[PDB]
Amino acid sequence: RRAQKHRLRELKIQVKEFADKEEGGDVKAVCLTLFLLALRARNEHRQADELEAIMQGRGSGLQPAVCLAIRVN
DNA sequence: CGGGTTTTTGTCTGGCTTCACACTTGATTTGCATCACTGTTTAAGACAGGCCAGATC
Repeated sequence: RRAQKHRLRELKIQVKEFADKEEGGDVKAVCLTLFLLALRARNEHRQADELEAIMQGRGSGLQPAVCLAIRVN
């Protein structure tokens, strides 16, 4: 952890200054879409969409009507 | 060869943070057992008498 901190502090300062100046310090959504598109580049739409969900926040499970629909159909 | 340059760690004392967590008590959920009910014979194959029928002395 400390290892990768050292390894990447240069990119850290780079991206933080550039994103803070560009969009007004909203590094959250900037880096969000950054990693989204970067991971989609290698055709990981599965992981990209589940990460879109995890950040969006929604429906980890199902509600009883849907489970009933499944075991009936 | 043993000595020296990387990655990797310890490391600072502050203020920050999210969140587990104390301590009841009943209203829920969830796990795991029970429960009552269903199918409605043979089919090949070995051995033994027993009866009869045809052979034989």
